[PDB]
Amino acid sequence: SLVLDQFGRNLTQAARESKLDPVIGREKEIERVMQVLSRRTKNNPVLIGEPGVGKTAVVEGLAQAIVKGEVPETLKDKHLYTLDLGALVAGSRYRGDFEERLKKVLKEIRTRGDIILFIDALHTLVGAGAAEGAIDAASILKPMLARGELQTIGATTLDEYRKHLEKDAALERRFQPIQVAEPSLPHTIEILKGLRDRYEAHHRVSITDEALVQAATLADRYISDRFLPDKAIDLIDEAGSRMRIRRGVAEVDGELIAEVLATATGIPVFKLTEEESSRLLRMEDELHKRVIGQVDAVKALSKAIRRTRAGLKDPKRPGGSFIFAGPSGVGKTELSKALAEFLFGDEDALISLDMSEFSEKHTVSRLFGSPPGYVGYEEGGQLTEKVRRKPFSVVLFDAVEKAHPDIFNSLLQILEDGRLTDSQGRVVDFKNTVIIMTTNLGTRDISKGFNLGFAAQGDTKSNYERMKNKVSDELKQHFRPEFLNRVDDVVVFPQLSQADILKIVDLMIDKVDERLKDRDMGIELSSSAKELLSKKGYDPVLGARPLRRTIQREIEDSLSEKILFGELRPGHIVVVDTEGEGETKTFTFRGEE
Amino acid sequence: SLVLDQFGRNLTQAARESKLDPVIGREKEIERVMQVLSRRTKNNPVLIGEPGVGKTAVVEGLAQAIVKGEVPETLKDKHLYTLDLGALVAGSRYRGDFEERLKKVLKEIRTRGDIILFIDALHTLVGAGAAEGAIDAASILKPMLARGELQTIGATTLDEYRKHLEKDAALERRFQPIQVAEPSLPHTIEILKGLRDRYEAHHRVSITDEALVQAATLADRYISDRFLPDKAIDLIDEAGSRMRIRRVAEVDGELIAEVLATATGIPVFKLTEEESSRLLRMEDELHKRVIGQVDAVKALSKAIRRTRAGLKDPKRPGGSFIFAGPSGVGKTELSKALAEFLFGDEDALISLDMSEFSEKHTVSRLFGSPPGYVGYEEGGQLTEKVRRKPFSVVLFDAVEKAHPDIFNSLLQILEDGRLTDSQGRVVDFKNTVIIMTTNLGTRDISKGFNLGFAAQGDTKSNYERMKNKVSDELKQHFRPEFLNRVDDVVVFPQLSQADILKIVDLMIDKVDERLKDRDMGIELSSSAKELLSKKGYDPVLGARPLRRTIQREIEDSLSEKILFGELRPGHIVVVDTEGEGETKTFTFRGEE
Ligand SMILES: Nc1ncnc2c1ncn2[C@@H]1O[C@H](COP(=O)(O)OP(=O)(O)OP(=O)(O)O)[C@@H](O)[C@H]1O
Ligand SMILES: Nc1ncnc2c1ncn2[C@@H]1O[C@H](COP(=O)(O)OP(=O)(O)OP(=O)(O)O)[C@@H](O)[C@H]1O
Ligand SMILES: Nc1ncnc2c1ncn2[C@@H]1O[C@H](COP(=O)(O)OP(=O)(O)O)[C@@H](O)[C@H]1O
Ligand SMILES: Nc1ncnc2c1ncn2[C@@H]1O[C@H](COP(=O)(O)OP(=O)(O)O)[C@@H](O)[C@H]1O
Ligand SMILES: [Mg+2]
Repeated sequence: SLVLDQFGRNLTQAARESKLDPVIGREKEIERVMQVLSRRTKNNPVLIGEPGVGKTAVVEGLAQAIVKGEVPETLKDKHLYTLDLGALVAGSRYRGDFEERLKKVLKEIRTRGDIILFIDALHTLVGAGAAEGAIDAASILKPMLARGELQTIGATTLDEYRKHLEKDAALERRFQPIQVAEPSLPHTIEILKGLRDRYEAHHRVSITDEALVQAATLADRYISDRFLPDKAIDLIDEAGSRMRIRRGVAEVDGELIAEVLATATGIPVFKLTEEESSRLLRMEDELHKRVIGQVDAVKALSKAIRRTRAGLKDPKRPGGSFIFAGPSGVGKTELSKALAEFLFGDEDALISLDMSEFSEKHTVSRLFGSPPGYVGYEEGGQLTEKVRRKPFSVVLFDAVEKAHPDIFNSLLQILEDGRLTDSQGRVVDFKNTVIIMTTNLGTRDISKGFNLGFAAQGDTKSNYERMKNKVSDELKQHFRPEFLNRVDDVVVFPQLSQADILKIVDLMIDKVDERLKDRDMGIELSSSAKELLSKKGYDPVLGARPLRRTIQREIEDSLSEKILFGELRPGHIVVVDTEGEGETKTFTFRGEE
Repeated sequence: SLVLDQFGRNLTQAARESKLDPVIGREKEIERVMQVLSRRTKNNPVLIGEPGVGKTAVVEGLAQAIVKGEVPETLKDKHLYTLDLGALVAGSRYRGDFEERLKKVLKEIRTRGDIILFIDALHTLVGAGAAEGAIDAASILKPMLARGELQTIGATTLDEYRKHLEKDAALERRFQPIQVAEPSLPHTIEILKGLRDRYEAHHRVSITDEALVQAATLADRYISDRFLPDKAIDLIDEAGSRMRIRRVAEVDGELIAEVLATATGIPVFKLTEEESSRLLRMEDELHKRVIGQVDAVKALSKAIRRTRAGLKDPKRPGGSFIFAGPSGVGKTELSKALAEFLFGDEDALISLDMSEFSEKHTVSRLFGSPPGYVGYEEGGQLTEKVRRKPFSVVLFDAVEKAHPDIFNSLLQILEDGRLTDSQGRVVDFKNTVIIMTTNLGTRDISKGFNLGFAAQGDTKSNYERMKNKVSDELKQHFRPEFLNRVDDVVVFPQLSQADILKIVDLMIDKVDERLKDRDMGIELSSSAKELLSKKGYDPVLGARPLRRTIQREIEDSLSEKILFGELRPGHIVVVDTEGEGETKTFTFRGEE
């Protein structure tokens, strides 16, 4: 076994002292392993599973069973060697030397006879035909496997196995797949409890069950790039290392696990703990902080989302469905961005789609995709692709009233069944998404008093009272009552206020100041300048959106030339004062030390 | 230990003898790696970064912390050595001779039990089997690596690590990645303050703190191929060497700037009074070539001054501009003038055509070959070109004819200036000028005189209405999360009359250069220029037909006269108009 020792590791004597692992809850797969191994022919098991799943745990459990336990005939005292293809290429200046030692080791097995082999992730000795320079030593074992002289067990991943191993007929014929899936939360709890003994033996730690539960929950929630039964081990080992490095027996709690996860990635503690009810209450000010002034809108949205987050509804419909009725330049997009930022921590967690160009018939195809064999099949629909990229996001529908009704049908199954099927055949889930439909229906009379012809002065307070009823009736008459029944809430955006414009301009000015402080520049605005920018930068058919260009045209353009001229030196504060009256008012800059 | 000394080096004794550079501002990295090594599983830490950032520096910091005694138990105080692969490979004529030495070394290090090994470029030790003639000696280390009786620390880059260590699962269960990052400006300044004593002693020179900070800043902002701790130290060494080779020697800001000016060429100047002064009248310089569009160049100048004075956000590049004019009226020439003005030459505007970047897989080769792609060497072109010439202009022609997903990459271009291509290594676009030229801004205006008798005309609302049309068309045709993240959309209308005369002057100057190549010259009267302007004016076709008109009416006659022999070297041709009305013709007189 010298060649085996050079390019592999034996398992039977290692498990004879049993210094590998205590197997937890993997009896059925191991029994199936013996079942497949006992076959006269086709006795080449392969375990398909993700890297997080403990497929090697099954193999070492088999080794432990062979060492001690119930083992049927033709399987007792079978020496099991794991082979690493990354080591077999040792000293391979040219390709032939690889196969020479390959034949030497295989004749070593044939002389040995009582050998069971375990392979690595596979599809590197047989799937090497798609690479340049890699060793394609595939048919090396085919005659010996066909003659039944050698028995081996492999392991792969399901998708890659289907995309390589299902191609060649000989490989798929002489290999029996065995499915290993991700263990659930309780199973990981018993696994952690079983490994806690060895972890406390190695790391001088005292581990509590609540700490293990918190570790598993945090690993499942805040980590998704890895699979379940490894990240808990990583967290507990890192916590043990961090406590031992700090070190007249110490203990670990859930606080240490949360701190470890935060240090790995994420904000320190806080959100990693359980504060949901208090998390919702502090949300109210946060929304009223991001958008300056909605009162009823934010209140209704908050009440709806607090209601829906208290778990009562089954996971068959999305978290929330809202219809934002209001004119442009009010802040519906800003409110949606703020809600997404609070709920998921990312600004880009919003998916914005405009329905003004979805009016005709066939355009709706690009919202789903195309049938196979036609243009635009490689890329799916915008909605389906963007949703399947980010399962936790907020869907936004701009100008819904202009969209063609057919998509509403799919919207129906979005709002009732909570899932959709794309043209590629996959399934996209909308359970964790919140759907918002922005609309401007009924705001034309509110925004513009004159509609077409001879109008009187009228009033402006009745709409201020019954805007919600007006928009509800307008949506009921314009659209199908069933769809309005499916949707959950309606939120109406009233007109802006001058003081709100003052807060907006204050935010823009101090955003400028916090970055211009690098040169130690202070910016001061007079109240006259505030009102002048408010009047110039506001427009009823545009709202507060022209302000971003207005201040840039007014302040930044003059500031740039004033700085570049040299009249202003680092370490000064500029105060803005308006010179003139009415349209002749001009912003002027006064420098102070 | 003869085996260690013959084929490896000692850092603990060297740290005890104090023969290496001091370590400053790397406490977090060393704490992280030394707590990683204490893990029960995956206890073999591997450092992932780029060369010259301080991998050896943090390793020496670990060795120093070990030798000084400010370390805890659980390896307490022991020996950390490094393996020199050059000594191992040398003296091994055959593979059997090579492997028998490695196994002996590993057996000794395992038997002593108080030795921790360090290697550099770990990718070679584990991934040499994909190429012929390279020894992949991982089998020497793999068994006892998996057995947990051998501990090693590795240094590797992110490309090699991603392509070698993430692929194999077996080692991925044993190596823990730790990221090491390039230090900030204060940390680099502290490193230079640490190394100044040694470099002054060796070079017999003196260096000022102002020189240190200026060198760090210029290395940060004017060099992209290298890294801050890797480039500033080398540039300081080169400046000291120049000062010593010139002849107490002292170096100032002028020397520490001129050394880079000589090294990288293209003597771009620092923030100077002349540089700011020329920007206040640069519109006139841009009008020396571009004629007939003052509002567009004024907007461009406003944007450039805003982003140059230090008023625009640092998150954006030097500028993002969308040109959506018709054909043959602007663009291209404007970009050339801007490049010549800004980056002191015409070699800028590396330029790309988007129309051939239409298929999805084409988008692949513009930004790096994916793993498994046949011919992996076929990486990105834009990334490499920008990397090699960071101070150039990027100009994409016909952005309409392009695959949509390429426009995704542009989001990382403007939002961050960072592309971090997989095998393209560092892709930093820093402060560059990005110009997207498209032909979707073409409407019917000159023909448009409205249905009706009418009697009126306005030339003011043109820019605002064209801006509205172009903005609406772009918003309808394309997503807004990229349209909002752009500096400006510079749109200009068709060239107007009374601008043709300057264009005629420029083209006549070019023709005059062509004649002067053969020792000749050309000059025209105002009547000839106005006749050419009248004959070659096309409202919608732009200034292109003017060149054809000159070609038909001017140098065809010149060519036939030269061939006939009437015109000879050392002559000047005078062009006049003869006749009246539409019957005016050109007359050529050759004089000495
Ligand atoms: N109430 C508000 N709170 C914060 N910002 C606002 C508000 N109203 C307008 N803005 C500003 O206006 C710009 C975007 O316009 P806004 O958020 O009003 O659009 P919207 O009304 O949601 O859009 P739509 O035109 O689709 O109705 C941003 O600069 C944003 O800061
Ligand atoms: N305003 C101008 N000033 C100077 N030259 C001009 C001007 N307008 C057009 N030209 C000349 O017209 C020719 C074509 O100009 P240019 O290459 O800039 O056009 P373009 O609009 O970018 O091209 P395309 O036809 O691909 O849209 C050049 O010879 C250029 O010098
Ligand atoms: N049923 C189980 N009982 C005990 N430990 C387990 C079990 N399943 C997984 N593990 C542990 O999870 C860890 C990671 O699984 P591993 O076998 O490395 O997966 P893979 O083989 O895909 O890399 C192993 O070290 C193992 O100890
Ligand atoms: N953070 C740092 N602390 C101490 N020295 C540093 C640091 N960063 C860079 N250096 C110095 O830069 C020089 C080159 O760095 P180098 O060791 O080649 O980096 P790497 O190990 O990443 O290749 C070294 O001599 C080192 O002294
Ligand atoms: Mg052009």
